[PDB]
Amino acid sequence: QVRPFLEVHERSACQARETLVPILQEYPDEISDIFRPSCVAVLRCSGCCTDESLKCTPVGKHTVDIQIMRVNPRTQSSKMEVMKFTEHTACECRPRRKQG
Amino acid sequence: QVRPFLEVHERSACQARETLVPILQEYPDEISDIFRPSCVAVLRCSGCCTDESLKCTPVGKHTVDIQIMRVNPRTQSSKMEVMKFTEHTACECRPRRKQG
Repeated sequence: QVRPFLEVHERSACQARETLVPILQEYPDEISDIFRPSCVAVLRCSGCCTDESLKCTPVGKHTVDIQIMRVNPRTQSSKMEVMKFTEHTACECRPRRKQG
Repeated sequence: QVRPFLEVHERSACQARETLVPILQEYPDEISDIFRPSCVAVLRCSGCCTDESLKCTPVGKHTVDIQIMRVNPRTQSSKMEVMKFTEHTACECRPRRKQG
């Protein structure tokens, strides 16, 4: 079956969808420890804007608390903790202004 | 509500999930025309492997046919066509052998 154009276009459009977020990406300062999992799946804005120069960007967001395991790299001891991650609730195709 | 560890781990695990695939990525030779949408959403393997050195890779796949609009960049004339895309059906955390 050929997937209809409207359906194809609808799914690739800029919107919030499940996205993998490395803990190190959300928290650049967490450079020493081991985390399990090393990334989390939360909703983030993504899609190919009709105007190819625009970026799918969040215009709405909230925070979600996730249980993560922190592992001490030297002793290998594990400990559970709650870690906050930004989740996108609304998205729009926006221009990326030229900085500088 | 804090999302439980098991649920967190389950979603970030290597598995097939909705992924944006630019038409130019699937077809590197399609360098001249304009496509609407410019990318499609199909299932692809992604996730953070428990062993951080391993890559989430497909071990099963099939092809899906999608309706895409091809636009002539000089005349701006549109035409619908069916375009094939690889979709991943099974995934595994596999080693990335050092080439060379």
